[PDB]
Amino acid sequence: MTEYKLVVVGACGVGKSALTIQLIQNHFVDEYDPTIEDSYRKQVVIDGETCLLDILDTAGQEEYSAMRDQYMRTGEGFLCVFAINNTKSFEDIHHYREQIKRVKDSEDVPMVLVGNKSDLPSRTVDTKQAQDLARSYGIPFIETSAKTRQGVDDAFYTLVREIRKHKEK
Ligand SMILES: CCC(=O)N1CC2(CCN(c3nc(OC4CCN(CC)CC4)nc4c(F)c(-c5c(C)ccc6[nH]ncc56)c(Cl)cc34)CC2)C1
Ligand SMILES: Nc1nc2c(ncn2[C@@H]2O[C@H](COP(=O)(O)OP(=O)(O)O)[C@@H](O)[C@H]2O)c(=O)[nH]1
Ligand SMILES: [Mg+2]
Repeated sequence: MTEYKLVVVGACGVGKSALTIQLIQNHFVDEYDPTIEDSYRKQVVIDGETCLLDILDTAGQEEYSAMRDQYMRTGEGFLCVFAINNTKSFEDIHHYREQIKRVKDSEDVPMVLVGNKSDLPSRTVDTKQAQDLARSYGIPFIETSAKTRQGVDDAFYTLVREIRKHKEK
């Protein structure tokens, strides 16, 4: 069983917890405590390889943490999540990638950009915006809904494949 340390980042309210819970429990939670930051485990077979995913769902404080660095340092892949009806959460992606790059000291970190809440009408971040950003970074963009579960497996499996492509697992 190979292990993969995944870290889910993004602004409050984008659906980091809901996405993780969908993967790890197959249900949609509508009010998961915003103060709970924890690691979760899922056993999945991905391309005939039994994987144990260790998924860190971030929460809490924003100011430069020194132990944030630590878990961020050992994470092998990062889901960068924004919500398509939250323009600021998309803008914040520049900052999350900047910070991930600094800690990993690389422009080549396994990362997937996730645009969540695709089930909601009248998005404020259009697909072109998200594609242009993912293309600039050289990473996949995946649209998700934690509500309907559409794209959830895609997002997490893709990230596992990005980790494999960067390093032997
Ligand atoms: C509602 C509860 C909830 O769901 N959560 C998720 C939550 C975690 C904390 N989070 C962050 N916020 C900001 O900065 C803020 C001011 C500046 N704007 C842009 C100008 C962006 C926002 N920086 C962050 C940051 F740098 C990192 C980070 C990274 C990636 C890598 C190495 C690192 N070492 N140390 C911090 C750090 C991390 Cl992990 C989170 C935030 C806010 C959102 C709280
Ligand atoms: N319509 C819709 N709501 C969502 C989706 N994902 C999360 N939510 C809701 O958005 C709010 C924040 O979700 P949460 O997972 O707590 O976000 P976090 O703060 O990033 O962990 C909650 O009310 C969730 O039920 C989604 O895909 N669609
Ligand atoms: Mg949460």
